[PDB]
Amino acid sequence: NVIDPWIRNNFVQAPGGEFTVSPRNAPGEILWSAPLGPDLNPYLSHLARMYNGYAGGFEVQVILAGNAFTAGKIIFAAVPPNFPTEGLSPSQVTMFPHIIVDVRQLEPVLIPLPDVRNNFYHYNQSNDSTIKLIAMLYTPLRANNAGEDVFTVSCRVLTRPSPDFDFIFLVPPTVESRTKPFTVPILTVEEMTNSRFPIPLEKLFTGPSGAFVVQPQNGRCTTDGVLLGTTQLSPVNICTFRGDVTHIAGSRNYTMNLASLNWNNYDPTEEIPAPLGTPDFVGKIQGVLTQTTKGDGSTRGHKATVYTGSAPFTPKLGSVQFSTDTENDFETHQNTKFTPVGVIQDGSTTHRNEPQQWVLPSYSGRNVHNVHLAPAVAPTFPGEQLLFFRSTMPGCSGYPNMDLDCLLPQEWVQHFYQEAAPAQSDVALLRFVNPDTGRVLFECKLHKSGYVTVAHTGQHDLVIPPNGYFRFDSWVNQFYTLAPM
Amino acid sequence: NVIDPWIRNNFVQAPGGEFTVSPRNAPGEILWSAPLGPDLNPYLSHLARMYNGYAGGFEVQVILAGNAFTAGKIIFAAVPPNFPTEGLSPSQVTMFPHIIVDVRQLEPVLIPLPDVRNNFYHYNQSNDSTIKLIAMLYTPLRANVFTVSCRVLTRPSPDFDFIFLVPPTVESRTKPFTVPILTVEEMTNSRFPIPLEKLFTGPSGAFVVQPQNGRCTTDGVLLGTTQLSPVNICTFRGDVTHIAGSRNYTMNLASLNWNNYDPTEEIPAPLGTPDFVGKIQGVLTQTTKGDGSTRGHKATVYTGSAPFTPKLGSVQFSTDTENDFETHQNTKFTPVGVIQDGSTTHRNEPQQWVLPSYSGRNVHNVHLAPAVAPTFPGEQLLFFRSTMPGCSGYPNMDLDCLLPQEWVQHFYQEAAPAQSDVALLRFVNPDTGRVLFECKLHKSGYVTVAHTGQHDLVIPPNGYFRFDSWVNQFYTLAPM
Amino acid sequence: APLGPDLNPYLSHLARMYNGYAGGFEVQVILAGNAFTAGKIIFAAVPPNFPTEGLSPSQVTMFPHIIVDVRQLEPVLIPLPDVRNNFYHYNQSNDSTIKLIAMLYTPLRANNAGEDVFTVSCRVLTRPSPDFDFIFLVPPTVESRTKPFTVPIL
Amino acid sequence: NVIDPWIRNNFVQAPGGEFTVSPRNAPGEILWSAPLGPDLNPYLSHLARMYNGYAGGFEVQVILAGNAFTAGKIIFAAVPPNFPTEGLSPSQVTMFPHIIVDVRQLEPVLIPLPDVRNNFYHYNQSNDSTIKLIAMLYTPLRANVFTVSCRVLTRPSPDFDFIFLVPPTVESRTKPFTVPILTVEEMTNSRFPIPLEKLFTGPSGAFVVQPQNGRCTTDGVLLGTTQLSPVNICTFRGDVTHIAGSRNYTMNLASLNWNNYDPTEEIPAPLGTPDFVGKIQGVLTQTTKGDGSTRGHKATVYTGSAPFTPKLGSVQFSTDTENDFETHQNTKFTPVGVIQDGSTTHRNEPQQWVLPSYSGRNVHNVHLAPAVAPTFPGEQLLFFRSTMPGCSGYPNMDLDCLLPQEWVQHFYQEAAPAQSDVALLRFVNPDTGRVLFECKLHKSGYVTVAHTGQHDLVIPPNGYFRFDSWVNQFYTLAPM
Amino acid sequence: IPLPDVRNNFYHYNQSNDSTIKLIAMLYTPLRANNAGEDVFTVSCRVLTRPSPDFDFIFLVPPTVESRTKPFTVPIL
Repeated sequence: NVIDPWIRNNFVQAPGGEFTVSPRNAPGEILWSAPLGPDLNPYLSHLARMYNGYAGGFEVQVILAGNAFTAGKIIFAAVPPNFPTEGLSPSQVTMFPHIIVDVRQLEPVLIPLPDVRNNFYHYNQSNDSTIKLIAMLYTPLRANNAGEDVFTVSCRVLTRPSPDFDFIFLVPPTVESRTKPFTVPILTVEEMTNSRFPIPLEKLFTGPSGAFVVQPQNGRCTTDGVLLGTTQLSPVNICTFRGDVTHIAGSRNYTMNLASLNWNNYDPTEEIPAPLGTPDFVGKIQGVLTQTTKGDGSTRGHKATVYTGSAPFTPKLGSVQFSTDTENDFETHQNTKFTPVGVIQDGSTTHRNEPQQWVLPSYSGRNVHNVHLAPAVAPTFPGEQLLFFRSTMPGCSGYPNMDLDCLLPQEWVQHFYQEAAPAQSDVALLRFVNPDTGRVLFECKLHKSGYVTVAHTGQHDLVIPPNGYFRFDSWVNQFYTLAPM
Repeated sequence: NVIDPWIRNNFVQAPGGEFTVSPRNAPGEILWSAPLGPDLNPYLSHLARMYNGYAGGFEVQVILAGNAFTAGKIIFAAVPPNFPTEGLSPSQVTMFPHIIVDVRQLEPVLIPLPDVRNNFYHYNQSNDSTIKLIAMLYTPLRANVFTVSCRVLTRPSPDFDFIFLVPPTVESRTKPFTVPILTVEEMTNSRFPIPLEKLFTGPSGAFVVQPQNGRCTTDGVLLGTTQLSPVNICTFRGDVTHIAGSRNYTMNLASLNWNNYDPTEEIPAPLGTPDFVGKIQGVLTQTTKGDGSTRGHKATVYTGSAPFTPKLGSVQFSTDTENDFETHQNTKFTPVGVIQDGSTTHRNEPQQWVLPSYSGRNVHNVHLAPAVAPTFPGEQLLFFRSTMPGCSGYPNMDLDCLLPQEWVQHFYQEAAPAQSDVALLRFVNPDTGRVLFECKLHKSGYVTVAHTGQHDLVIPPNGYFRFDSWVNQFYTLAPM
Repeated sequence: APLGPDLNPYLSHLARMYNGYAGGFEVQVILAGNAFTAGKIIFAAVPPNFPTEGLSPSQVTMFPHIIVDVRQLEPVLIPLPDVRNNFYHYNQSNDSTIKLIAMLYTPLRANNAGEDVFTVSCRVLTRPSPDFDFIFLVPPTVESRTKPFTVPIL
Repeated sequence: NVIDPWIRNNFVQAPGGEFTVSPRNAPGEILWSAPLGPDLNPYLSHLARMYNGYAGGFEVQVILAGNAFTAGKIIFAAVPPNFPTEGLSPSQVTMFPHIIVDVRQLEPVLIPLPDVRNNFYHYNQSNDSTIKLIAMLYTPLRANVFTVSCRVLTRPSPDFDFIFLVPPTVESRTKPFTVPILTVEEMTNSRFPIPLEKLFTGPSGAFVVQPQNGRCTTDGVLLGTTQLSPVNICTFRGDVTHIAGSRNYTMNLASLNWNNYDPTEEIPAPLGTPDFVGKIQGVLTQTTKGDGSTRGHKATVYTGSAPFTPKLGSVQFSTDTENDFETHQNTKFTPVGVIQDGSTTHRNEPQQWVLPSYSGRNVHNVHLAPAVAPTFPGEQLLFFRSTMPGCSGYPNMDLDCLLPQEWVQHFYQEAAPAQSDVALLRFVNPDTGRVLFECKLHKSGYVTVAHTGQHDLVIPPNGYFRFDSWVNQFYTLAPM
Repeated sequence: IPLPDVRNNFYHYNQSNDSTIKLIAMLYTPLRANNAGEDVFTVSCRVLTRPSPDFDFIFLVPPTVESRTKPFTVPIL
């Protein structure tokens, strides 16, 4: 009545019906499901969305492709939809309407699919609907040949409208624009950099969330790209210092009005805990302080030391002390720049003590507490353990606390800023598929709040294949339990 | 062969059916354009997405709404498609097929629309119609506030049908070349881990421009000494050897992961080495492999030195100490700022346009990514101006790189093969929403602009870059 | 392949002496394959200006088409529905109707101990349709031939 | 499409068709409830087992039997399904669709039962009907012993039929989690072969609870140092080595079958070793490998000693003799009773919450089954209180284990994967037929109870445990 | 305004929450009323409904219109 005959007298590839079989497969187990309905044909989908009324049945053709060596007989059938199908014996699937196909059948065959004749105008959108489709292997598939994983049989499904098909009601259609697919970068963790210090990461870590009070301020942003914490985007701006030193006339120290990445003067009047790229934990770190003369550009370099637990360290106010190996070389009010590389253990007897990563620094000095805190993290679904990024800073003089566990990868932040994706539910599902094996080694549990955890117990330096990408899949709920590794 | 009869017999409203007709409008001027065709009846438009061509006509209708207090006349007509309608009197409009209307009418009114059944297949991807509908203020309608409104109603002809069954358009799309939305102040140098401060243009004849850090394909194959992590550029990891009395350290190189480096690969160097001759005060850094006692002391590297041989596997570092860094430890050179400890020359180093000694001065750097120049003449290249730090002396700190380091990783995630040679990328400042400059980004992986001389490109640091399409290799920019 | 009267040598030589032209065709096809290699193949039709670059094999369902298994020993025939917008084509125009598409549906796991083995040959056959004709008569052309631009092979 | 006509035309008796109507019954009270549907006509009920849904109605009939000496009135009616019928006057009953009957009637009487043909599929697994039939004592029927009886007769509607063909329900059932019907006085400790004497609750913060004997999956994979045979816990089998003058014996360990133990496996220890630091007087026992002359002498083991290294393969035993047990014989430590030969501390040992030295004090116990605690808060764990013997001294003999050793083997024979996390297990004393306490058994393999403080759970020793179903992870017990 | 059209033909409780699609009064264009007056002609919006022609009742109960329990009043301190 209303459809052109090239649809009503043909077949069409499934939108998603794609499944293989294997000698590693076993009889009785499920293979492939589908809810039957008008959603199974792309042509009927697009020529259905513009309509509302709905009636009729379908027909399903099927086709395989198999060699002559592998022997197997296969089975599809129909089922009422609420029926629990978990560990059904293959022999009892006799009683449903069904057909058997041999695997070496070279020619396409068609499912019967008897109509219930309780049509009475379905509401054209309801997932609570009629028959589901079942894919199942009847026979053990002895499949004996000298090849390896060999003759993995492909399978396709075709649909067709029934002759008693129709639509009933007319309506202007919808526009339906589309969102972001929640892509993540596919690097190795050892390739991505630390987000609380400008160093590449080394390995993935997990451990109990009750062990430390975990709230840093570098590496804090939304899951859709609005600037939070003391976090900025350029990773070299983390923990560096730039500004105009004024000579304390006696010591190796200077008072420096802080400058930006591009030497813009620091504003103390923003809704921030600290300047962008401030060291967000107490430590002693020996990098190097440099200064470019504003007249000619005489590059000087002297190894410095910063003290994030010191009282003259005042980033929000606009002066931080630096103790270089030289006393007053860095001239008056020039472009003076500290770049850190590694932490030393000097001036302190304690060994493996600094930096102290789970305390907060003196941003406005020891006078005013750090304002505008991007909050701390703890697992809402209990028992699980937070995901750290353990690495090792360089150590020159002494034995410092080189264990650096950051919370975020820095490249992920710019990735998500270009994403700017609104979530579909709370907690995401990311897999470590090693593409050498094409298989998962571990999973995670990534909240929309901006932190991630796993249901694995104890401390674990996660040793991964360095060729490994990461595979986001889907959206989990707040109640899913991961499996331990 | 058949569509819905309810679609065919009755009319429907159109997305152009709206009018704000005031006396404050100027008389004799165009106030609505729309290409006629399938793109006007909406339920028909979605139903006609899937079908790829036309045979038939349409009938349109007009419905008006005003008061009995004003008096205006209004025209509708049809044109040739490519006909310029801009310089055009409202007088001469009526020579086209047309119908005038008053301001005070009740019934709907159709238009003739004279037909030649082309019986050809007006392809839906193309942008060409029979006509463009028009309206023009014929009598200027003064009265004594009020504004008049009019709408457009429509259906197809009875002798209209379709052609073919086609799958939905754009089901699969080639990576659409998502340019990052960043600014060059946010992006970093590809020859050193430093954020880019300015953007520079100039001649390629002034230098020999062939670096090796910042070289990759547009679809993601590892080229040059360019690698992924920005901090691995110009840092070193290996195993130093103690010189007996001097401040030097020859270092048997290793990987990022301190793996045993293989000199027998098809590579120019270890991935991350500097691609220029230079003297730089950095900090060599070492920790004990037993407990983890960190130590870092000011070191100087010389990439124009003969013991600097990364492709062979040794590299010289002149430190402030002489024997602090033990042999075969986690010894790691961290650069700090380029010095000018050579004579009194101003801005002599780093020699960014000469090549360093990867295999030493005996065997040249192998497997080299080639040089570039504006092959399309009349244009100048796009350099990314930097200025490296320094503690003592004034060396030539102006570092001009060619790519953003994050763009390499981003386009690796793209891994996109191109659709022509030259792309259309536009620096849009979203504060303005206006293009300061466009460019000619080539599918080899470099970019050129038709601007004259030396210019540090002063741009708003909130501005992003907006890629548009794929241009042929025969377009010249207008100069700024 | 661009479909047309150019696909048959007999129809080519018995067409060049004519000018008027109408009708459709039919296409038979035949393969030749052993029993070890498993694969299912697909031909279809397309409107000619359509860009066919990276099409998913599954969406080729929607065109008129047929599936053939690779171990099919017997010849089969393409449907090829006529557009019924004939109206006397000008008998020379390359801007013309349906192109032909060759595509593999299945991954062809093809596992055997031979090397590059059972490389399947394929042939295409044509046939005039029953509603075929010519319309106009003309003295033919001589059409002598040029050099094939051979080079030495040293 | 068709059923038996003899089923359709005539009536049938129902399993609810019985009544004991006395004047001794209270007037205005409910005396029969039954959900209406397919579950009432018996031959129809079995025939309707296989079919999965309904479309139609029923007709019911009533048949009464009493004397002409009493005078009573009786009501039947229909309700909403979820409607509470408890607080309900017999007066207001009649507002529902209903029919009253006398006490003195002969003919059968049908009920209206007003219908809305739902044309939906009332799933047979679900528990929901249209109504619940009811009866109520309307007039209290005094006379001058006698009791009145009434029965229910039934058939379906003529416009009733079925839907679908389905296989018999519950053909295949997942292991139904058969809890053993034992008592904890009958079950034994999982950390020592001793029968459990009491059941204990308390905080997990008082200790660190992570043993290794008594750890397995709920579906039967070998975990911890837990093994199968209960007597192999805390006994030893290997090859002793003579210390020259002391009472000690370092024993190169073997299996249960004296097989060569492999220290290179993915195991914490040999399966059956103690998982606590302790000093215990036992009896090392040896026989000759030539004739079979048995000898057994009192020995003392120290699982907090450094030569106790089962994962390495040596273990120290301090015997009453010095050289009686020959090297590389069938030498076997049989524990007898834990002593307190350490200072004067009261209840110091066995240190049941610390871990012993499997690989010595150099390498920790590997492949460890983790610790537990009530992750669902507000609850306390379930400890199995024991008291080990002793010959000299008073050590801390209170042994709290977490599983029954026979339950591990029984659930290995189950090998059952779970259906939710938390199960519903109830200690029913069949002397009472009443639950003293329930619990929250988690599919990891441990159990918790919402009870406060320290309590030795005084229970009848004839009581068994009754598993019910699978609860979600969000239920809190009421306290005892 | 038309809404989603569904039905559950057994019933819907009607003595419960039984919550369904709530109401949206949403401002599209800020409706400036360019004139000499300030906030003049306050634009009223009424709702004046009637049931759909398929709508109907099936079951009837005694009214019991009286009251709920304690409505969980709170101090306003």
